[PDB]
Amino acid sequence: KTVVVTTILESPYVMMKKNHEMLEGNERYEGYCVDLAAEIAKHCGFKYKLTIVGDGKYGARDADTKIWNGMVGELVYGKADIAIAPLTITLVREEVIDFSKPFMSLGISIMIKKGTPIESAEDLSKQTEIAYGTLDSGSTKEFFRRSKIAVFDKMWTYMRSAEPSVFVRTTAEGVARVRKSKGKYAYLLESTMNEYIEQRKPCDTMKVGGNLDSKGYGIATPKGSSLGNAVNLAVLKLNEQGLLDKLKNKWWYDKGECG
Amino acid sequence: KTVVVTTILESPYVMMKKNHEMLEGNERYEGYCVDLAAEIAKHCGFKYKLTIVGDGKYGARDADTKIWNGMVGELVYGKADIAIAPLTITLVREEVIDFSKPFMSLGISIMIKKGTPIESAEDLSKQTEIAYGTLDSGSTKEFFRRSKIAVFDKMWTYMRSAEPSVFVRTTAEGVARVRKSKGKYAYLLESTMNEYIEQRKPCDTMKVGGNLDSKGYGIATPKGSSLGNAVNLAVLKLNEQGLLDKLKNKWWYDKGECGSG
Repeated sequence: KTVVVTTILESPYVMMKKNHEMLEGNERYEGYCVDLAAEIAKHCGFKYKLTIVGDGKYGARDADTKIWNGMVGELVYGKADIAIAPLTITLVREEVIDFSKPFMSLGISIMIKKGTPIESAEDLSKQTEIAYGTLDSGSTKEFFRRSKIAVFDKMWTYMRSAEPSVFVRTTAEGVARVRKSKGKYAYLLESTMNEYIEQRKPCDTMKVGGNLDSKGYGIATPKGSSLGNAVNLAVLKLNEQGLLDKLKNKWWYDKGECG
Repeated sequence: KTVVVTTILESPYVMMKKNHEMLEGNERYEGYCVDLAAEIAKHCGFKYKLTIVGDGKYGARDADTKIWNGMVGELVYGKADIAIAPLTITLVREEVIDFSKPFMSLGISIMIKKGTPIESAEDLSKQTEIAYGTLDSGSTKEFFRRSKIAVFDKMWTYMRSAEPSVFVRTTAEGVARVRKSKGKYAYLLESTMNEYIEQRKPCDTMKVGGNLDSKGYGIATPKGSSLGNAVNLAVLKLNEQGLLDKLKNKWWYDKGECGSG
């Protein structure tokens, strides 16, 4: 039978093609993860159907109900067979699903509006004229909260008390705030997103400094899945063949708009 | 059970403490992977014995006999329970042992003698005064031989025919050749090693450019091992808690000899 792939609309991983209403099935979608799914399927010998996660979420477990949402929930509750998306390999997720080795690396990075005189986290930590913050939940916030590194501790002590609030409800809000704050806001977010947005019109943002931590996206399957061993080997094979890097260059740089 | 850990003497992962002759067991050794082992064991609730792999090898399958050597051989043939070492996660290895998610990221990188006017692989590819090569038989050479990327193919066309030969028998030789060629040799090698040597006296080398590929070191267990799940979760936990970054900084930079640039 056909493998049900769960994935999520997040550019440039999975995007509606311009004329998606004229198309059907897998042909509606394009992107890094669309291309990656086709290569995984080809290397594992399976037919598949791409579906967009019903609740539009990656995967978190409610602290009160213990219920998983997003793509992880679609795996553990038996709605999909594999998630092929920019889903971070994390301890809490790894406990309930199987992950391939990472297909893309990333880490926390700084996004400024071009012109802003900030080149690093240390620069941010030393000043307050340019506000800076993180998404209001999730791991980037938690990274600062728990850090024992002096620079990041200084940054957390500032962020947690800063007024007006430097936290944002969505990544989209973080990026809009950089763009609409006239050089007075910098936003801490995933390097992959930062690099992507740097290549998008209106070309007014840029990534600065090194990453502050390290993590990876993986393909996820249920524990015991008849697909999991072959999917992981296929990720390694695609990495070694230069295909993962080719796809990253294609979707971030070849299709870039900013020179 | 005492868990048998196979590992390898490679600086700064596992090194002999200077007073090692008076010490015994795990106390003989220090380094990033010694610290990592201790953290893994704590977080999995096991006792362990570090043992240095007898043949001093990481793990490859002999072309003729098809027998695995090194640490991978120790796992495959039933001699050790876990390998805690800078063992790159590769397809051929993943087929025969289990790996944790990577505890350290790395990629092919360029080492120059300070003052060499080279900032990237593209720079190397566009000139002929400065020679450059790789280890003579391993994955970095193969990366170039197999590449369809125009810059790397241009580099491979050059290297395979360069005279005198630009390939070296050992990593130590490649580093020495950088140091002793007055800026006329650059060497392509793992970024982790490149970073480490940049922190070694006489402080005459540096890493330049982005990495040319991405790979990771993993903890390995025999396939189907009952320890694998706990070990993997411990690697992710140690990552999220910042411990892996703390160990890398400690062994590369805190204990570095060349300052911060």
